[PDB]
Amino acid sequence: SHMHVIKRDGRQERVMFDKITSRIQKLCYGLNMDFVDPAQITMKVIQGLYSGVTTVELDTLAAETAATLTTKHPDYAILAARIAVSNLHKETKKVFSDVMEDLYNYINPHNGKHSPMVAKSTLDIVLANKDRLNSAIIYDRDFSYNYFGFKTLERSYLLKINGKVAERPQHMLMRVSVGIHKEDIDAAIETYNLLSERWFTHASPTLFNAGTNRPQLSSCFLLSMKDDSIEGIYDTLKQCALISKSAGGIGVAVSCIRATGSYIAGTNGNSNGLVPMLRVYNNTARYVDQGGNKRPGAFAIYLEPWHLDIFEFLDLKKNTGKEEQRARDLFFALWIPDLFMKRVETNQDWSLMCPNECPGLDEVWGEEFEKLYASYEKQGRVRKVVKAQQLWYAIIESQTETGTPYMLYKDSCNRKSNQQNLGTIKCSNLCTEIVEYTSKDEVAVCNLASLALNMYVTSEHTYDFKKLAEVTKVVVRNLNKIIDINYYPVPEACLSNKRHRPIGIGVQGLADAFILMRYPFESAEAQLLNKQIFETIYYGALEASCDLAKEQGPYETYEGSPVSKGILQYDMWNVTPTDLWDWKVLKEKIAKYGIRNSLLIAPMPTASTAQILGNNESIEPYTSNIYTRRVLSGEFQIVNPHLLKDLTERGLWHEEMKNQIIACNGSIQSIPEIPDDLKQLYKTVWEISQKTVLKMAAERGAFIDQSQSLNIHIAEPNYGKLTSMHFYGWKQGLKTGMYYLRTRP
Amino acid sequence: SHMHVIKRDGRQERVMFDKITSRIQKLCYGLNMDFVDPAQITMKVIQGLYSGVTTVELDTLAAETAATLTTKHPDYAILAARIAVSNLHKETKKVFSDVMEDLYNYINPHNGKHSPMVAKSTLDIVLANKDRLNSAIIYDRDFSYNYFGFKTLERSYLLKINGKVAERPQHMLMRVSVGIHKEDIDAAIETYNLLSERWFTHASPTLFNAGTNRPQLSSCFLLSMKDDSIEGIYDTLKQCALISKSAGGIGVAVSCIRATGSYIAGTNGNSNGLVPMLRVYNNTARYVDQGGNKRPGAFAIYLEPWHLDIFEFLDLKKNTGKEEQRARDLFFALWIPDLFMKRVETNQDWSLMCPNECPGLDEVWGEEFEKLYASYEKQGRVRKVVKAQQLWYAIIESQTETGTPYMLYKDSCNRKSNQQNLGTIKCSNLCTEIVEYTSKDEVAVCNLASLALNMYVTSEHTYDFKKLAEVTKVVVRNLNKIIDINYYPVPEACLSNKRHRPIGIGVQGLADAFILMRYPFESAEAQLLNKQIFETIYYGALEASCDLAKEQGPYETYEGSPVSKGILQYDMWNVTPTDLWDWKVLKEKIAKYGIRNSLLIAPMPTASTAQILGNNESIEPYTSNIYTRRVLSGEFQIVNPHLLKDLTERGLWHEEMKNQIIACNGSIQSIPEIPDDLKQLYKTVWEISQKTVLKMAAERGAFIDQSQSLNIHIAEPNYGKLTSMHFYGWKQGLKTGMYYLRTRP
Ligand SMILES: Nc1ncnc2c1ncn2[C@H]1C[C@H](O)[C@@H](COP(=O)(O)OP(=O)(O)OP(=O)(O)O)O1
Ligand SMILES: Nc1ncnc2c1ncn2[C@H]1C[C@H](O)[C@@H](COP(=O)(O)OP(=O)(O)OP(=O)(O)O)O1
Ligand SMILES: Nc1ncnc2c1ncn2[C@H]1C[C@H](O)[C@@H](COP(=O)(O)OP(=O)(O)OP(=O)(O)O)O1
Ligand SMILES: Nc1ncnc2c1ncn2[C@H]1C[C@H](O)[C@@H](COP(=O)(O)OP(=O)(O)OP(=O)(O)O)O1
Ligand SMILES: Nc1ccn([C@@H]2O[C@H](COP(=O)(O)OP(=O)(O)O)[C@@H](O)[C@H]2O)c(=O)n1
Ligand SMILES: Nc1ccn([C@@H]2O[C@H](COP(=O)(O)OP(=O)(O)O)[C@@H](O)[C@H]2O)c(=O)n1
Ligand SMILES: [Mg+2]
Ligand SMILES: [Mg+2]
Ligand SMILES: [Mg+2]
Ligand SMILES: [Mg+2]
Repeated sequence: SHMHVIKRDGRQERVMFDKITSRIQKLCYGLNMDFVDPAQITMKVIQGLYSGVTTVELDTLAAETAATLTTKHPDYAILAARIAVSNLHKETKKVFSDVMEDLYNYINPHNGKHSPMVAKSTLDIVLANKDRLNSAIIYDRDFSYNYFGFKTLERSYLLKINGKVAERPQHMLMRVSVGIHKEDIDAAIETYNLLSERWFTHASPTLFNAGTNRPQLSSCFLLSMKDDSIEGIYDTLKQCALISKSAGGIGVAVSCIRATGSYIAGTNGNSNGLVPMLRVYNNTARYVDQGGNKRPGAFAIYLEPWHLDIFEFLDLKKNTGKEEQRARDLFFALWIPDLFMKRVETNQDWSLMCPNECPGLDEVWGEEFEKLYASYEKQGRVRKVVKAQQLWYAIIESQTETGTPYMLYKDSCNRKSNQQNLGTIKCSNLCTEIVEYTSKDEVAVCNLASLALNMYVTSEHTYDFKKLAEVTKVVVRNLNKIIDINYYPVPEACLSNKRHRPIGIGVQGLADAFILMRYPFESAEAQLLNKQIFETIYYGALEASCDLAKEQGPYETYEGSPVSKGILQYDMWNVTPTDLWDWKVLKEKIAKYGIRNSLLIAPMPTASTAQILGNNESIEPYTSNIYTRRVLSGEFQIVNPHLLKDLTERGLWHEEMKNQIIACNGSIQSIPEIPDDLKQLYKTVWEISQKTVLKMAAERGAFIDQSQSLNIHIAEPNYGKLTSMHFYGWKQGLKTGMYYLRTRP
Repeated sequence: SHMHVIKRDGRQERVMFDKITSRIQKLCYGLNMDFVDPAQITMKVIQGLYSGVTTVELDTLAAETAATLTTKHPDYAILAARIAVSNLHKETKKVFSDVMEDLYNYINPHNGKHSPMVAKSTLDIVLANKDRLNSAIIYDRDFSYNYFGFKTLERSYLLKINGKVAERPQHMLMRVSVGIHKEDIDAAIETYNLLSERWFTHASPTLFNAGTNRPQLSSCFLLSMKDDSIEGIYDTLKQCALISKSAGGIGVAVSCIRATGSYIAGTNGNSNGLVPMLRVYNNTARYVDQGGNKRPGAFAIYLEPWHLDIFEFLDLKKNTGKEEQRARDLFFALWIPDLFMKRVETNQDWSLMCPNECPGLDEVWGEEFEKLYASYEKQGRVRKVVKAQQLWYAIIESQTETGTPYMLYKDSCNRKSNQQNLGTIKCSNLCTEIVEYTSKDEVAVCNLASLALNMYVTSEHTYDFKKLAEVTKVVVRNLNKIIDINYYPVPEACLSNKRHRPIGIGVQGLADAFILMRYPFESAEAQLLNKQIFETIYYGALEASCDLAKEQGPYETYEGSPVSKGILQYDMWNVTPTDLWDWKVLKEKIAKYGIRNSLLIAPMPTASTAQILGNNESIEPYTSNIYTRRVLSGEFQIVNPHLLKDLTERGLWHEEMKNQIIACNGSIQSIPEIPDDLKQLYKTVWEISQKTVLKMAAERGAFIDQSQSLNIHIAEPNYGKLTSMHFYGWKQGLKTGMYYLRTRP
């Protein structure tokens, strides 16, 4: 008949338009009514309406229209967040316990199987404790997310039932706290309130599988080859298949595979090298997706540069060429020793050999690698001799073209790690921050936890240090409770992760801490500031693991580590820390009790986590002050809201200032309406000299017991800033030369 | 200095040209000197000579030039064979024993490893018995190969040392007879003389690895999936990797993998189907090569047509489209039941379902499959309904475009096999002749042995039957000795191949037996003839396995088979055999002693084996009377030498008759110089109606206890001859509808 809409109860009515403005103005309380205008939003919604429309599409399109209108006044972000979050909170259930009973009592709607979303012990903990725990949840905190962080949180992370999302966000975060803190409830309420107050957040597989039926909370996996045979290659392929099933990240050390042309004693033939093998890993990276297709399964391939197939390895992730000689859905990385640095330095030659001819090489680092490599370089057992600057030119061609390979430094990582007593660290994970020991028997597993920073900044614009160590103590107790609950997908993972027991802590949003502390990025108080911050994080981490080892005893391989010898991570950098803390009593209690976890700190990139909480990616500056937004039918420009927060107060903001920053791509310094302080507080990273950031990485990574991601931003391809940049990173002592060479077009 | 050639001792001399004609005329004894001309060969050799040439290149180019001059007179084939074979027999050693000591005493020339070419027990058998066995070898038989068969035999099959071939052909065939007949010598000399007199030959992995260090003599491997999980898929991928390492042929039953969109209870997602999985098997088929790169590892993928992904499965081996939706280095095949035949027959509908929804389907054949498929077709549990002639049109589009898929008939194979007591035969091998039971526990392995035919034709033009059964007895004793010596690459292979113990016998060159018996291909004595031949082969095979079971007892699962119930293979076809033999006493001795091997006869294609011995491919007619030859710088036309043998006697051959058959592509029937008998004795297969060949396949395959290859030759794409051809093959009862749709351009 007429234009009827399908009202959410399931019924239909006539189109009465004042229900829209009746609802929006109800959801506009507490905003600037001088620019909050329900009529424009209603008008663009009615531009899209038709007959027979479910009303949840009208609320979705209402929040979408408010998100597109956010450019006119910044309160429409708060409005659009209230529209989407109110749309969800009207939909699903109020009580957490009946949601959990609905998830456990799930039935596959065409197979009849009692196929739960949560394990029965999780439901046991909930139903035994629902009275305190339903009282602990606070739904006032769900209106605190950004809109785009809420849509990113909704599209993939909330547990769905037949396509309809059936979890509020506090149901997910309380589900995580039950999923980790099993027996105890006080830790679940301190962990819940410290969690939902957005102080720290766990990693994404923890948000996937906390308390579910297959609890695989880990996110870091480091695998090396079992053998240089078909059985080793395909058994390693099997382990990468299972681990990439249970939503992990896999970095593979592929150093020990014989090269093209070496003799095969079994079938009297010659090998074809690494290129079809890594092509098999290419199709495996396409087939298995992490979890329920939530993100594609990605593999890192690490190769040391002395291997003979290095040129076809570097020409492998490209765009042109034959298709059968490209494997472009992987991530390639070079695990470079100091000798290739020295031979590129003085234009000498370089010996590409085959690890069947020269066996047992990648397990040897430093001066011993110099002696063994020189002794094989003497005997003439090598196969090819290439001038080192030619291969360096090939590396800069590959990084210039695609950004791959990554570059890590072998002797720097093997020298400055707490797992020296085990052997030689072969590889690292996909995002190049977990530097741990791998073997044929031990497959390295590490857990993650990302602390935010800008929630700690007080109103005095003086940073809070004493809170940060305290939350770090709660985090270390969380991860150390994670390691003993996790279900490892392969049997080699449990022995490594329970013998050595590592954790991982990484912060996100350093640029917001600098803006809210009101310092320039290349100032003196910034370089003092991050140094003091990671002294606080590192100190509180060591105090927390000390207080755990006082209660459960240290890990199984402690005596032999340099921490048992008193050398902490900063002395391996030979940098005495500041007088901000008391390190003597810390080293006394460590010398009397040990520590519980081997490796502690690890700055991860946190793309998706910082996408949720609105912070910037972990430590880098803003890419531009204008950042785009992916909206259906609108992909548009939103300025940095801290910059806009200062501009509305300083008066220089007007109705075309956005258009004034369109034609400069974030560069606010070219405009004549300038207080000449925003040019220091809001430096575009393209307008930031990279070597100051590298010095800041030398200080901060000098207070980190693992590596850290390092997105290199360079506007134009030039070999001097690249070559001097990598050599400068090697001279400062960094464990990671690069993670991406990013060139803006 | 001057033009010096490097004489084979390693020295150098001046170019003296009468050494060439001094040698060729020495190697021309016994030929037609009216057309044997050393001066033309010498002239074209000296066209290629230069300074500093090793003289073995001069003999190689001499045999090559004689091979190109063979068109002028057929004795230059005998000449070129004598040149190449004399070139090899001047080179390597005369004594077999010192060759074997050289192979076992091999050392890798840059690793020092005593890496043998033969096992130490083989050398023990040789050195304990070298006195009789060096006397048994006859080097007069090496001048009996064709030239192109000798070059094909030399480039890949003779065991090389550092690129230089160090085996005479009788060294290889005697190496095979030592490699099979281990303790006994009389069987090695009867097997050697019956072998090197070119009566029968083993399969190609037997020629690869007889008596070597990794004895993997088998050539047929049938694998099904362990599980519909990641562990089953990648464990099956591991087994296909090891088996394709040790030079086997792998056919995989991929029926039991869930389709696109089905729910995954582990990670709450949906599967992507079969297309990326078979893309992973595509790169695995590219990476692992069979043996020492001797032929590329190929996989067969069998799918039953009721699976939901059947359309993307059929559009998968093509040329155009996106690259990520194609897997073209595989071989695809449909395992069709009778219901798709009946629904295509009467234009009805067809139910594409998912084997997670409808479990346990491919293990059910015939009327029970009709009942179970109708019961799932009733409940509405199916997912798609497609008109059957549409999918049949897609099949004819795929076979028309590339020739894949193959077509096998499920109920026909499950009904007419001796392994009915085990369960349901899921799949078959790559070349579609081995129809055996596969399981999660039993991986099917079958050995092969190809008998030639035209060596049996006596001078009376009456075929020898009593010899053929006798050589068949020697063959069955050979293969039954092969099964107990073989080293299976996976542990599931040994249990199947020792419980059920199958063998495989296939003949090659039926067209030569018809020409040497002087009958037309579509005559009456041809259809009588092959029927009598396979009654002889089948009878002698059953008598041989009976006489083995009289001595060792039948296999472990005999009682339950229809042979124990007295029904042989011909009664499953309901065709009483001829009165050529005595079947009553055979069935009495089988009824009193059983048989040793379950399945016996299997016509394989034998591309490479018939390429060696000069026979035609197994049972098909000649593709054309003119067949080309691959020669370096000359790829030219040589007529069928039996046709030429009749033409030089009947006088109609002249110096331009080749040019008269150029413009007709083998069709000798269009020329006016015709005795009108060669038009019957030498029918081009494009000039042969296919349904007579299908009737001949109904008779011959009615006397075969497994399937047989069937190369379908049709000159133009037409749907009536295709559709009526497959339906005609289903009406005759054949186990294999097609193996290739070949269209000449
Ligand atoms: N009769 C209507 N015609 C057109 N749009 C409507 C109508 N009623 C509501 N809408 C719009 C207003 C909102 O933008 C959106 C959702 O309305 P909403 O009131 O929340 O559904 P609902 O009526 O079931 O919720 P509730 O019953 O709790 O009020 O649909
Ligand atoms: N058929 C093959 N095709 C391509 N590569 C192969 C093949 N077989 C082996 N390889 C590669 C895989 C490994 O990188 C390497 C050695 O495999 P492996 O099984 O250890 O050889 P092997 O043990 O039979 O001889 P070796 O003793 O020299 O290692 O050669
Ligand atoms: N001096 C020569 N100059 C050019 N070609 C030669 C010369 N001698 C021989 N040839 C050709 C003739 C043959 O086609 C080919 C091989 O000759 P061949 O006699 O078999 O080498 P060889 O002399 O070492 O063998 P052998 O010592 O047993 O006689 O080279
Ligand atoms: N991450 C993935 N990406 C793509 N396909 C997958 C993935 N995980 C599983 N599959 C496919 C492979 C199999 O065809 C199918 C079932 O695998 P399987 O391990 O049995 O699932 P599961 O056991 O965890 O859940 P279920 O009990 O329903 O099988 O799903
Ligand atoms: N595309 C990606 C990126 C990271 N990761 C894994 O997640 C870890 C940290 O990356 P991250 O914190 O940015 O991942 P998110 O938590 O943001 O999803 C890495 O060590 C990888 O193991 C992944 O599996 N897939
Ligand atoms: N390209 C091929 C052809 C056949 N084969 C295997 O060899 C068996 C018989 O084929 P064939 O007799 O033509 O092989 P050859 O002996 O001629 O080399 C088949 O069952 C396959 O298992 C193979 O592995 N690769
Ligand atoms: Mg309403
Ligand atoms: Mg080996
Ligand atoms: Mg000579
Ligand atoms: Mg499963």
